[PDB]
Amino acid sequence: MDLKILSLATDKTTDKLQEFLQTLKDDDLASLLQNQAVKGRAVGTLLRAVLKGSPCSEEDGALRRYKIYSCCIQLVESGDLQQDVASEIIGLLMLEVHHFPGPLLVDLASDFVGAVREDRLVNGKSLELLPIILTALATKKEVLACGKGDLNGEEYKRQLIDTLCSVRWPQRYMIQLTSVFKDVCLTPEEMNLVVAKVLTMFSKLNLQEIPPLVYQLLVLSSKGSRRSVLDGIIAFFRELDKQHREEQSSTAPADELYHVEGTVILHIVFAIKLDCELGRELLKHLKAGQQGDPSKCLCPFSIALLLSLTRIQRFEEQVFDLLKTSVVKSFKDLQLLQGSKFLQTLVPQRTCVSTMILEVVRNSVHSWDHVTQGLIEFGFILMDSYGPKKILDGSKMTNQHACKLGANILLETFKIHEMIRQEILEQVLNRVVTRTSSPINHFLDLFSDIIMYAPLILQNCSKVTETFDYLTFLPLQTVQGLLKAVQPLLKISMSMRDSLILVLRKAMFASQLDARKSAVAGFLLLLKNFKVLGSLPVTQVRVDVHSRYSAVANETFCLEIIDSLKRSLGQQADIRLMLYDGFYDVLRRNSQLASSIMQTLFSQLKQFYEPEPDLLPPLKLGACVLTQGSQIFLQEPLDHLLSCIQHCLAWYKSRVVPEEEEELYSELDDMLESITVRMIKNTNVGIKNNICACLIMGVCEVLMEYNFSISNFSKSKFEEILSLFTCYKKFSDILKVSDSLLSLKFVSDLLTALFRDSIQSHEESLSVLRSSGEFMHYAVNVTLQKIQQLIRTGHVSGPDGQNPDKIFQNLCDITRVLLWRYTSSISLLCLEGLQKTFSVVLQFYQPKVQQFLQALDVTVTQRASFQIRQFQRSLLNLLSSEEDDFNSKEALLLIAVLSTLSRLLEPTSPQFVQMLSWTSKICKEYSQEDASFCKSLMNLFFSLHVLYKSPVTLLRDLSQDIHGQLGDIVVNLRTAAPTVCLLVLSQAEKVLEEVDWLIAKIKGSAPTLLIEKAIVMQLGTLVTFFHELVQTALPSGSCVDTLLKGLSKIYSTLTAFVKYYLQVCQSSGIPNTVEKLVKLSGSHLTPVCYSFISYVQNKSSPIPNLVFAIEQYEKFLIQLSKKSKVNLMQHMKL
Repeated sequence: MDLKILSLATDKTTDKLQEFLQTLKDDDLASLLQNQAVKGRAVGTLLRAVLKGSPCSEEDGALRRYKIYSCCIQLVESGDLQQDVASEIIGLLMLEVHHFPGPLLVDLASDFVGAVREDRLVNGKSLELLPIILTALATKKEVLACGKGDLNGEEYKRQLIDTLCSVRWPQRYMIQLTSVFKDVCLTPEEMNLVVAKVLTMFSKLNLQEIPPLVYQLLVLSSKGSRRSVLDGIIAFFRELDKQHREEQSSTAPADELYHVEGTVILHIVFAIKLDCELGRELLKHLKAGQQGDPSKCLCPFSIALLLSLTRIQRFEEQVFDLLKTSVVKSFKDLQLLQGSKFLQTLVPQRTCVSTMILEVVRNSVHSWDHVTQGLIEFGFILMDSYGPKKILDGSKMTNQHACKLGANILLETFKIHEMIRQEILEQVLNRVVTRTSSPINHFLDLFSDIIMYAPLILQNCSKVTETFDYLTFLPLQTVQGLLKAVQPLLKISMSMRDSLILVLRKAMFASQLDARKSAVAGFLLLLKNFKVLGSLPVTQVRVDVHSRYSAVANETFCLEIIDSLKRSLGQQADIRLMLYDGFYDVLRRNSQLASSIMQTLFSQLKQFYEPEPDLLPPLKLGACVLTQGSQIFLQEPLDHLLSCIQHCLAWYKSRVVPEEEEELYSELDDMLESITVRMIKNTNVGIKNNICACLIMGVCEVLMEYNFSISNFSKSKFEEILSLFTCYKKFSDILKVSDSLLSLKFVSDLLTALFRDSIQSHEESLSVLRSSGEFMHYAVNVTLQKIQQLIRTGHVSGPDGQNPDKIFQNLCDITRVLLWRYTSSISLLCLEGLQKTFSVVLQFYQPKVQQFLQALDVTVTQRASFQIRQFQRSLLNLLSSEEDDFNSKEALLLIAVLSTLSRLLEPTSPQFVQMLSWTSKICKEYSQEDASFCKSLMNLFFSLHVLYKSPVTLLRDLSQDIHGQLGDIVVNLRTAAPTVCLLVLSQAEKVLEEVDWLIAKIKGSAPTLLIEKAIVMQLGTLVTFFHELVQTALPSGSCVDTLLKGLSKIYSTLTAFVKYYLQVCQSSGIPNTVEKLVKLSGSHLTPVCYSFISYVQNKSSPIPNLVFAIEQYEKFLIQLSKKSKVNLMQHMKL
């Protein structure tokens, strides 16, 4: 057998070879099976002769090969044969398949697809043939003899694959199956066929098997259809995530799901490394553009992918823009959706990219390192780009929200990942110490939060300590923020504390003022946190007890600082003031310092106080002014020195009651009274005088505060208090804002004492005051004036001035007292002050809103509608009994209180309706001739309304009024003409921006109709609105121009709606909705517009922007009508 085939190969073709074949016909099965079992290399050349013994020139040759090929295949898979034998066989089979005719290849490949149905091959090595078979097929474009011939080599190869995809691939070989398509050239349809079929399997595999498959899928994309490969993987995991996240609302999977996702992400980033198109495609795909997409575009998974893709340099800048710009879009849209009811009806709420990226951080816990570097780096880009800027140098909602998300990413990453903890910190600090005048405050806040989170990590932190060396070189605002935030570390690390002391010790010696001003802030801060235990008889820390570990702090620690600080009292006035403020804060926290601080304050007054009883200028105000070389400065703001000594004394008496102190506090009490009685009695010369004036004004304002808190009882002291105001007012007339020296706690107490407090024995208390009556609204002027100053900055003059809890308290105290007076001219001020209160509480203290409303007596919305009722009732009262000309001022700010409060009302709410409908009532049933009042009532009306239904009812109706009461060439002539004109125009313009966004939204999709018909009804009611105005005469000054701008906008909106249908009807019918209202423009608008422009030129003796708009509007109607269906444009001219 064997040997006799060896001659045929060395003899010649045909006769020798082919004849022996026809002789056998029986078993090439039993022969080949056992011939490899004997020797595999004797079988190795067994084919080469037999294959050249059966060419395609003869059928018995060709139709014979088909049997051999099927036997080789059968053995390779079933047999246990060694891989050298196995791979030698398919080596030959692959290299001899070249010349097989079209009919046979189809049969061979269909035998594979046949195997695919159900087989245990254990070998895909059989499948390695498939690629060579399918390609050899496509080579021949000629019909082949099979069945109905009718088909080229390309089509049988397409239908073969087509079937391979419809048959089920077994779980075992499917990897090898997909690596088979690796070598086979494909059509885009064949690609998307193989791809989308491989995807259908993902949901059927145990999770740990996907990463290798995804790898095997991605190698196909390289030749293939990138977008669909990616979109598939992404879409699969996005959905998978969705389910897991709903399991979270009701660790278990998290290990697997996210570890796999990481590996999968790690796999596709790896591909993007080898093939850039893959990357450029991932970006092209994910890129937002029109905003309907970026909501469905980005998901936590794809974002994590993008962030891990960051590691490949070239893609970094791009990944960040995509994310950066999507964070803004995501927000700015949701910011819009909350603004209009109609948008809510058409568009459902969407998880915003913000909370998505945060979920990436959250999910990053499980083995995603590759994702962190890009994470922290992105968080910074937000804080960098969106941080506050020009506020330091003489809708930012997005700017803020972006910047905060930058911080949140950064904070939360820090919490979750130990390994980057240091780099985050170093990165924050290095900006703080290194960055310009450019405001760093947002960075200090994060620094504060990181520390506050776990002070234990950074207790050592030389990187914090090393920061202190720049303490003098940094702006005071920074140094305070740095120190304040760094506190929890100081209480822990001794070496950091001692190092700060040593730094501050010599900071005090800096010639530069600002340097010393910092050094002081530092020591003052130290004193707040540090005790001694000394030689003695919020729980600060004892610096003294460890003497082996502290080379700096001793028992002298507290006094050592006070002495160091004493020297600043002889320095610039600006510093002394800062030291006065500090002394009080410090005294309150440290009891032992009472003597040392008081001593210092005492001996300071001694310089400015004339001891000789009754030399009528009881304080020497000449020494408060220094003059060097043509310039007169005030040093030592005496009025604060007094306030400080006042608040300390008040404290010492108040608090410490558990000797040389009692002699101090008596002698100062003596001095204050002495000053009390004796006190009631441009160009350099005058520049000094003006200072002294408001010095006294303060001094009196301080003595007022003191003599009150001295005793709240006697008529005799209130007689002085009035006389002290009589001195203050005296100079105040002779000539003032934040200058109130009254501590806010006092401004609270006395306003609560004056109005609410009667039940106390003395009516003479009130009367000595009420009867002056200028003092009455002066005391209401300080409060109203400090609340205002409280919205300019966050601070307030005196003690507990920056304490946000003490401020909130004082706000609650003051508010309900102003409410008592307004339920019952001073009563006007109370409202004005009452107004500023609410506005502050809401835009600063917002989370405390619930607390706030309680002090005044769904539950939050309850308190709101309760207060609203009381106000809306006294507005109605002002109107119902209104006498001729009454108040444009009280009616104005009474509405302001309502508008402020109405923002607390839930947009759904039963209570919200009470406010909206009530407002709608005042609009119909009233009018008045002061423009101030209507614009407010309208804004409030609109404000509430647009959260109910689209305004296009009010709009169309409001125009019918102005249109009727003006022109054609309840609000009256003086009302609606200049004012209520501009409002409906502005309001409608916004309603157009809405439509514009809707219109652009639908275009971007490449439930839809439900919106389109709402867009029509929206635009339809709006055309009716403008027609009223375009008819009517309006004052030529402004409203003319505003109506023009508003008009050209509709034409741009309609044009946008038009070229949208130019797009949508390329894939087409333009239903009655569209049509009917298209010519409703060319009837009610177009002609009426042309007539309005002539009104302007005939009266008068921007403009071109209206015509171009109408022209372009028609230019695309001409293109629309022609290229789609209807002659409507020809019906617009009729």
